[PDB]
Parts: sequence; structure tokens; C-alpha cells
Amino acid sequence: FSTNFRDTVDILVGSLTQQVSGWLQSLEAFSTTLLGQFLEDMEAYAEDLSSVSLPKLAALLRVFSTVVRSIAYVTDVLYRVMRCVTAANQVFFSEAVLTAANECVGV
Repeated sequence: FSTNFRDTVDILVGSLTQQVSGWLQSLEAFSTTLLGQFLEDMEAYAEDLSSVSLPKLAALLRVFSTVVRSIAYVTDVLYRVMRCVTAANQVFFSEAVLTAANECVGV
């Protein structure tokens, strides 16, 4: 089960997102260290941005929100990091990434 979620995440990171999201949520430590990969990916993309990386960022934000919703001191750190990485990309001004970031921050 530890490696089974990797295939689902990779497939969903590509209208069918609702089915995979529901399956992953109903399927269920490792998440603590797993979120670091996504955090580092967003930070690297934001640093390299300063324009086709927007779909990837939106997909990563959606999968991150789905995995966190499928389920106490690092919450503020992660929230601040997400807010900073989202506010950094203030040139492209894409609505999809903003909507995904808003949903992630809300949850």
C-alpha cells in the first residue's frame, strides 16, 4: 500500500480527476515525509519561473489538497510556505493556480 499510492498520484498528476480523488480518499507517518516532495517541487518551480509550468502547479496543488483531505506545529510553517510560493508567481496571473491555491489554503 505504501507504493500503491504512487501510481495513483502519478496518474492523477497528469474530468476524470474526481474518480481518482474519491478512490484515493476512500482508500485510507509516510504522508509527513511525502508532502516534502511536493513542497520542494513547488518551491523549485517558483524559483525557476523568475510559462508552461502552470498546469503542473495546478495539478500538484489539486493532488496535495486531495491527499490532505483524505485524512500540530508545522501547520503554520507549511501554510506560510504555500502562501509565499503562491504570491511569488505574480507575473503569469493564472486563474487555475490561484483557485487551486485558494482551495488548498482554505482546507
